[PDB]
Amino acid sequence: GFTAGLTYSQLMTLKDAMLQLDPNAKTWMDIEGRPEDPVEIALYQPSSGCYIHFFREPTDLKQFKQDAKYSHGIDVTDLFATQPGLTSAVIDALPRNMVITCQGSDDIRKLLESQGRKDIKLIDIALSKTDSRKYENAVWDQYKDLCHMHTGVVVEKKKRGGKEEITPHCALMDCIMFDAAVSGGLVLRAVLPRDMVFRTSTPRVVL
Ligand SMILES: [Zn+2]
Repeated sequence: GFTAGLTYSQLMTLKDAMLQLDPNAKTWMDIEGRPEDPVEIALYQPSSGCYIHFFREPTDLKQFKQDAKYSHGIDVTDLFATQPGLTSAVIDALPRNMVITCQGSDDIRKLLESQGRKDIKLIDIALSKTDSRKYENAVWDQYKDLCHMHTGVVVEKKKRGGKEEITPHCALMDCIMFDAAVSGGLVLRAVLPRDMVFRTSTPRVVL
């Protein structure tokens, strides 16, 4: 038995980082991509400002391209360097019986259950679409430097008329804006090291 993808030292570094979480603080979680094949993951604790944020290369390119066009605007080339096994290792390290808050619990439930974490309790805050996006503009304005990965034009599917571009959906900004909507208004600290979420790329001769 073992944790796939990460070597032991990486794993102990992650384990130590994860202990920066307050196990009882309100904790948001949000993902981009389907729960069976997620490409962006974020957890957020407003009280401390602690956030977990990382990415994953998709298994299904076809579905990913649809999601990029209509939801997240992420370019797969920026995902080539992601750390294999990171999603499983992070979720394994979440405190037992932790209470996690989300907007729509269905996808979060599926993802956690696929990791054998049925012990985690979910609160679906169930915001209207409109209510959930009240602080969208404000959040991107203040925190855009925390995520540069949404590079593609994202559009609304329309039956008629002109093209309509929309603001891309980011797991991290989602957490922040759903929390602002709940708290009636709007620093932050990264839990994970940058060299853990992305493997440093280096030159090679193709063999
Ligand atoms: Zn993002």
